[PDB]
Amino acid sequence: HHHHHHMVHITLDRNTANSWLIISKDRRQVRMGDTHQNVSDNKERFSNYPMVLGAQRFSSGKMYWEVDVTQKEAWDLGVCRDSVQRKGQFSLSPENGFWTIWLWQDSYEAGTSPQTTLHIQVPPCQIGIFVDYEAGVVSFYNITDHGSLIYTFSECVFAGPLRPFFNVGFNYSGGNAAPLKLCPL
Ligand SMILES: CNc1ccccc1S(C)(=O)=O
Repeated sequence: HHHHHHMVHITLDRNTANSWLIISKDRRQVRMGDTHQNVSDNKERFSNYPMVLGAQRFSSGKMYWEVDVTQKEAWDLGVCRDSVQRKGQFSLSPENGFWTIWLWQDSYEAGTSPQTTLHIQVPPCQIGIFVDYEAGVVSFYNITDHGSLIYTFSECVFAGPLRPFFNVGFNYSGGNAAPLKLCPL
Protein backbone atom coordinates (compact mmCIF):
# COMPACT_ATOMS: atom_id res chain seq x y z
CA HIS A 1 0.00 0.00 0.00
CA HIS A 2 1.02 3.68 -0.61
CA HIS A 3 -1.32 5.27 2.11
CA HIS A 4 1.66 6.39 4.34
CA HIS A 5 1.52 10.00 2.86
CA HIS A 6 -2.05 10.52 4.36
CA MET A 7 -0.42 10.07 7.82
CA VAL A 8 -2.19 12.01 10.65
CA HIS A 9 -0.94 12.69 14.24
CA ILE A 10 -3.47 11.00 16.54
CA THR A 11 -3.70 11.77 20.28
CA LEU A 12 -5.92 10.10 22.91
CA ASP A 13 -8.85 11.93 24.56
CA ARG A 14 -8.54 11.36 28.40
CA ASN A 15 -12.19 12.44 28.89
CA THR A 16 -13.51 9.41 26.87
CA ALA A 17 -11.30 6.83 28.65
CA ASN A 18 -12.59 4.08 30.92
CA SER A 19 -11.65 5.12 34.47
CA TRP A 20 -9.03 2.29 34.81
CA LEU A 21 -6.94 3.49 31.82
CA ILE A 22 -3.61 5.32 32.13
CA ILE A 23 -2.83 7.63 29.21
CA SER A 24 0.76 8.88 28.87
CA LYS A 25 1.67 12.61 29.23
CA ASP A 26 2.15 12.88 25.40
CA ARG A 27 -1.36 11.31 24.89
CA ARG A 28 0.23 8.71 22.52
CA GLN A 29 0.14 5.56 24.79
CA VAL A 30 -2.59 3.90 26.86
CA ARG A 31 -2.55 0.87 29.17
CA MET A 32 -4.83 -0.90 31.69
CA GLY A 33 -4.22 0.17 35.31
CA ASP A 34 -4.49 -2.33 38.21
CA THR A 35 -7.27 -0.09 39.80
CA HIS A 36 -9.56 3.00 39.29
CA GLN A 37 -7.30 5.96 38.21
CA ASN A 38 -8.95 8.55 40.56
CA VAL A 39 -10.89 10.52 37.87
CA SER A 40 -14.49 11.81 38.07
CA ASP A 41 -17.21 9.97 36.03
CA ASN A 42 -18.67 11.72 32.95
CA LYS A 43 -21.14 10.81 30.19
CA GLU A 44 -18.30 10.38 27.58
CA ARG A 45 -16.42 7.57 29.47
CA PHE A 46 -16.74 3.99 28.23
CA SER A 47 -18.09 2.21 31.41
CA ASN A 48 -18.00 -1.56 30.64
CA TYR A 49 -14.77 -2.03 28.62
CA PRO A 50 -11.17 -0.64 28.60
CA MET A 51 -11.88 1.70 25.64
CA VAL A 52 -10.80 5.25 24.67
CA LEU A 53 -11.20 7.53 21.63
CA GLY A 54 -8.77 9.67 19.70
CA ALA A 55 -9.28 13.45 20.04
CA GLN A 56 -9.37 13.97 16.26
CA ARG A 57 -12.73 13.98 14.40
CA PHE A 58 -12.83 13.18 10.65
CA SER A 59 -15.75 14.10 8.29
CA SER A 60 -13.84 14.09 4.91
CA GLY A 61 -10.56 13.05 3.26
CA LYS A 62 -8.10 10.22 3.55
CA MET A 63 -6.39 9.50 6.91
CA TYR A 64 -3.74 6.93 7.97
CA TRP A 65 -2.19 6.06 11.33
CA GLU A 66 -0.27 3.13 12.96
CA VAL A 67 -0.65 1.41 16.34
CA ASP A 68 1.90 -0.80 18.20
CA VAL A 69 0.30 -3.96 19.72
CA THR A 70 3.57 -5.74 20.73
CA GLN A 71 3.12 -8.64 23.26
CA LYS A 72 -0.62 -8.04 23.81
CA GLU A 73 -3.03 -11.02 24.03
CA ALA A 74 -6.24 -9.01 23.36
CA TRP A 75 -7.20 -5.62 21.84
CA ASP A 76 -9.69 -3.94 19.47
CA LEU A 77 -8.63 -1.18 16.94
CA GLY A 78 -10.31 0.89 14.26
CA VAL A 79 -12.72 3.88 13.98
CA CYS A 80 -16.18 4.64 15.27
CA ARG A 81 -18.94 7.24 15.03
CA ASP A 82 -18.58 10.16 17.45
CA SER A 83 -22.10 9.24 18.75
CA VAL A 84 -21.45 5.56 19.68
CA GLN A 85 -23.02 4.33 22.95
CA ARG A 86 -20.61 4.72 25.95
CA LYS A 87 -22.54 2.98 28.80
CA GLY A 88 -23.53 -0.66 29.26
CA GLN A 89 -23.03 -3.70 27.03
CA PHE A 90 -22.79 -3.53 23.22
CA SER A 91 -21.18 -5.43 20.30
CA LEU A 92 -18.61 -3.91 17.94
CA SER A 93 -20.45 -3.82 14.55
CA PRO A 94 -21.10 -1.32 11.75
CA GLU A 95 -24.81 -1.33 12.82
CA ASN A 96 -23.62 0.09 16.23
CA GLY A 97 -21.18 2.61 14.58
CA PHE A 98 -17.85 0.66 14.75
CA TRP A 99 -15.37 -0.43 11.99
CA THR A 100 -12.86 -2.55 13.92
CA ILE A 101 -10.64 -5.66 14.01
CA TRP A 102 -9.44 -7.49 17.11
CA LEU A 103 -7.24 -10.14 18.65
CA TRP A 104 -8.82 -12.57 21.13
CA GLN A 105 -7.71 -16.07 22.25
CA ASP A 106 -5.02 -16.44 19.59
CA SER A 107 -7.39 -15.56 16.65
CA TYR A 108 -7.85 -12.29 14.67
CA GLU A 109 -11.40 -11.29 13.58
CA ALA A 110 -13.10 -8.33 11.86
CA GLY A 111 -16.01 -6.71 13.76
CA THR A 112 -18.75 -7.53 11.26
CA SER A 113 -22.10 -9.00 12.49
CA PRO A 114 -21.48 -11.81 12.79
CA GLN A 115 -17.66 -11.53 13.10
CA THR A 116 -15.36 -12.56 10.21
CA THR A 117 -12.25 -14.77 10.57
CA LEU A 118 -8.99 -13.04 9.46
CA HIS A 119 -6.09 -14.98 7.86
CA ILE A 120 -2.79 -13.62 9.28
CA GLN A 121 0.40 -15.76 8.79
CA VAL A 122 2.74 -13.20 10.55
CA PRO A 123 1.27 -12.02 13.93
CA PRO A 124 1.45 -8.21 13.69
CA CYS A 125 3.46 -6.03 16.12
CA GLN A 126 2.11 -2.82 14.39
CA ILE A 127 -1.24 -2.27 12.57
CA GLY A 128 -1.87 0.45 9.96
CA ILE A 129 -5.40 1.92 9.72
CA PHE A 130 -6.57 3.73 6.55
CA VAL A 131 -9.89 5.64 6.28
CA ASP A 132 -11.25 7.07 2.99
CA TYR A 133 -14.31 9.07 4.12
CA GLU A 134 -15.75 9.81 0.66
CA ALA A 135 -15.21 6.24 -0.65
CA GLY A 136 -16.74 4.64 2.50
CA VAL A 137 -13.60 2.48 3.15
CA VAL A 138 -11.74 1.39 6.32
CA SER A 139 -8.67 -0.85 5.70
CA PHE A 140 -6.18 -2.54 8.05
CA TYR A 141 -2.54 -3.37 7.18
CA ASN A 142 0.09 -5.68 8.79
CA ILE A 143 3.17 -3.38 9.14
CA THR A 144 5.28 -6.36 10.44
CA ASP A 145 4.56 -8.24 7.12
CA HIS A 146 5.60 -5.48 4.61
CA GLY A 147 2.19 -3.73 4.84
CA SER A 148 0.11 -6.73 3.71
CA LEU A 149 -3.70 -6.24 3.71
CA ILE A 150 -5.56 -7.64 6.72
CA TYR A 151 -9.17 -6.51 6.04
CA THR A 152 -11.24 -3.92 4.08
CA PHE A 153 -14.69 -2.67 5.15
CA SER A 154 -16.29 -1.23 2.02
CA GLU A 155 -19.68 0.43 1.35
CA CYS A 156 -19.34 1.87 4.90
CA VAL A 157 -22.26 4.07 6.07
CA PHE A 158 -20.36 6.33 8.55
CA ALA A 159 -23.44 8.54 9.16
CA GLY A 160 -21.42 11.15 11.13
CA PRO A 161 -17.97 12.30 12.19
CA LEU A 162 -15.44 9.49 12.85
CA ARG A 163 -13.03 9.10 15.78
CA PRO A 164 -10.03 6.73 16.14
CA PHE A 165 -11.11 3.85 18.47
CA PHE A 166 -8.96 1.74 20.88
CA ASN A 167 -9.56 -1.10 23.37
CA VAL A 168 -6.48 -2.21 25.40
CA GLY A 169 -8.43 -5.31 26.60
CA PHE A 170 -8.80 -6.77 30.09
CA ASN A 171 -5.82 -8.30 31.90
CA TYR A 172 -7.41 -11.27 33.76
CA SER A 173 -4.45 -13.51 32.62
CA GLY A 174 -1.58 -11.23 33.72
CA GLY A 175 -0.28 -11.50 30.12
CA ASN A 176 -2.07 -8.45 28.62
CA ALA A 177 -0.65 -5.45 30.58
CA ALA A 178 1.34 -4.04 27.62
CA PRO A 179 0.18 -0.67 26.19
CA LEU A 180 -1.26 0.36 22.82
CA LYS A 181 1.11 3.00 21.36
CA LEU A 182 0.59 5.44 18.50
CA CYS A 183 3.72 5.03 16.30
CA PRO A 184 5.71 7.98 15.00
CA LEU A 185 5.25 9.27 11.40
C1 LIG B 1 4.93 0.62 29.42
N1 LIG B 1 4.43 -0.29 30.43
C2 LIG B 1 4.54 -0.09 31.78
C3 LIG B 1 4.62 1.20 32.33
C4 LIG B 1 4.72 1.38 33.70
C5 LIG B 1 4.74 0.30 34.54
C6 LIG B 1 4.65 -0.99 34.04
C7 LIG B 1 4.55 -1.20 32.66
S1 LIG B 1 4.45 -2.86 32.07
C8 LIG B 1 5.90 -3.08 31.12
O1 LIG B 1 4.50 -3.76 33.19
O2 LIG B 1 3.32 -2.96 31.18
